[PDB]
Amino acid sequence: SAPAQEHPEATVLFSDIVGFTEIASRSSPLEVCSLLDELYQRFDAAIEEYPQLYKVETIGDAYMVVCNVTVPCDDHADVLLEFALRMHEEASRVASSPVRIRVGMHSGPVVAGVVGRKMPRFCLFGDTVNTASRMESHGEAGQIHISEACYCCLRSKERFEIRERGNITVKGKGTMRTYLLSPL
Amino acid sequence: SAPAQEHPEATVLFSDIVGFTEIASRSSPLEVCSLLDELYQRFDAAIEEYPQLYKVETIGDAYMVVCNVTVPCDDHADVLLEFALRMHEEASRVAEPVRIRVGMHSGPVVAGVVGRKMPRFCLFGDTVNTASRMESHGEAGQIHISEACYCCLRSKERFEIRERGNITVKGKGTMRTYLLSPL
Repeated sequence: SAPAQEHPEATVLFSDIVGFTEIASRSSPLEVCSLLDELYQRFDAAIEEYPQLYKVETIGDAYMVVCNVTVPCDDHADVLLEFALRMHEEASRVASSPVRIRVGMHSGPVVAGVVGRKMPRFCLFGDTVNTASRMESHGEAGQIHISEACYCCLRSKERFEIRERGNITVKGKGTMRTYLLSPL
Repeated sequence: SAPAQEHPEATVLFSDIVGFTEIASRSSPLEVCSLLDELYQRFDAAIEEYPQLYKVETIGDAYMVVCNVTVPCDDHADVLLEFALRMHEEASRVAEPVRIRVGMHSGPVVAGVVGRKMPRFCLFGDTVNTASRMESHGEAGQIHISEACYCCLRSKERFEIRERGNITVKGKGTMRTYLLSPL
């Protein structure tokens, strides 16, 4: 199995259910798990249309997606970002007791490779991955929180319409600029 | 595959490298990654002696182990606490030396498979989230365990567990916790 490689510029997304602990508040844990799995399967079937993208369902419930690590792209930020929008509408296709997500993206260097022996897994590693994770957990319900590194990697700023700025700290650095994007 | 199941009592352990940012900043990402995989292979080698245990190296870098979800194991907190002392040992033979922060908690865990073309064994719930918080809220070079996990421990007397006390834990409110130092 090939060694770990460092992709100089890829775009990583995280997504998470809004009000999950509250939804699980009034449901069985097996009820909420199959609610999680249902939403996962809608993402996996919408991601049929986005081949450049790689996704892993993560411990903690976050859905992760990556672009330009599987296949090269350059266009990655843009393709990933449109998929973010698809995620949002596919989130409302699976109601509960309807479902909203929070999405974060970030662009940067990403190390990828295999860990484990009997039980191997593809691994996505580094500061880019970690920051994209705070992007999502510091982002806004129903919206798409994207970093400055990611905004700039867009090859087609002009058809997305990103006006709202924000910030994020995250504790690992100072304060970075971010952009919000509603999907309405 | 069999559907998801709720296991009414299991123990979950998360481990993290202490000051990873200090290590990464002052060297390369492909190298630090090798540091990480070095550690994992040592964990992965020690854990073959602990067949009750199932491990998962997680997307954020945390090494995660669970007991009583795969093979029935009634002293699941005991076995896993013991493996946590082992992890601290395996960590001190990686380079100076690497230190880890370990956290543990016990409770119900849902387990099942998610995904199709690439299925994943999934461990899900409040117990897993809390165990993770036991790690983030713990202490470098030590093992930090919840009261629930102390309770499930059958052989309280085999470990030098000290009561830490009441700390507040993100999302959880007040929890009573315990520490155990290796060495």
